[PDB]
Amino acid sequence: PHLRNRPGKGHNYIDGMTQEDATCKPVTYAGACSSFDVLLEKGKFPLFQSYAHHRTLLEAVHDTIIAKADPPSCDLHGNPCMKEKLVMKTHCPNDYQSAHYLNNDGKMASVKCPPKYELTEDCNFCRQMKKGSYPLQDLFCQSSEDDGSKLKTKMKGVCEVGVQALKKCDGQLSTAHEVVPFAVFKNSKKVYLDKLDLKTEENLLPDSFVCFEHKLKSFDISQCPKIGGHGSKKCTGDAAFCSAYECTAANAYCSHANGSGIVQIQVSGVWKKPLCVGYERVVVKRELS
Ligand SMILES: [Au+]
Ligand SMILES: [Au+]
Ligand SMILES: [Au+]
Ligand SMILES: [Au+]
Ligand SMILES: [Au+]
Repeated sequence: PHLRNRPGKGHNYIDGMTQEDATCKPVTYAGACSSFDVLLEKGKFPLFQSYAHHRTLLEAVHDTIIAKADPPSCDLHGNPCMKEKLVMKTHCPNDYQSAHYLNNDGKMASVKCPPKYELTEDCNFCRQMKKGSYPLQDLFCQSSEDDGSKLKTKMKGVCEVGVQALKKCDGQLSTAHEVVPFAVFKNSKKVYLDKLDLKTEENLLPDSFVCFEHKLKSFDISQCPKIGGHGSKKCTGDAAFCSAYECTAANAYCSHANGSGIVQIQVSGVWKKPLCVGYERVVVKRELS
């Protein structure tokens, strides 16, 4: 229902493809947004839909939360950028020429193709037959100030995960395409995990609200007066809204988004506030004996 009104600003456009951004940036209830509406089909991206009113990878990038890699794009024996992409097993639909993902360093990298050249299904090459990036991995993002300087990937008897060789091993091994949970913190690289311990801490911050749900349009909650605040508009809402912001009865209606709040992860017993958290099918070599 109220899932297509994004938090923050709501830009779901890639810096490369800026053509169709009248409806894809800033989203709202329009319909035409190739980089966002592909996250809303039930069954696809099960993690993002679970935390729907958080930010996608593109939104965090242009909400300045997540940075971009020094080769922000990569064309198509091949470029050294591909080493990271070849370890993850993804599936791009047809008629896509770009696709974004979270780098090893925690930045957002893209995979670009010439204009009429679409991406292969595996998203590793360019072939022939819209204007928007297909999110490769299922994730959501949030603004966080937790330091991840010491946090690294530690997994149960795993020799290599993704592009990360945790330990040097010459033993009898086991290779598989496994979907591994990962998270990104401020001063940390990607941290792959064995189990995914996500817990939300709900609150009353402006990102926990969806607005203009009566008479559809998106409203900026910033325009609503808080109690005693200055305002410049006249909002109304649920009990949660009318506890922090002053209400009447009616320039907009503001409710609370279920699950919206600061979400912490557990990494090796410690609980830290991550920037992004997601799922990724990568090559995993586990030790035996
Ligand atoms: Au933007
Ligand atoms: Au959420
Ligand atoms: Au080659
Ligand atoms: Au492109
Ligand atoms: Au396999």
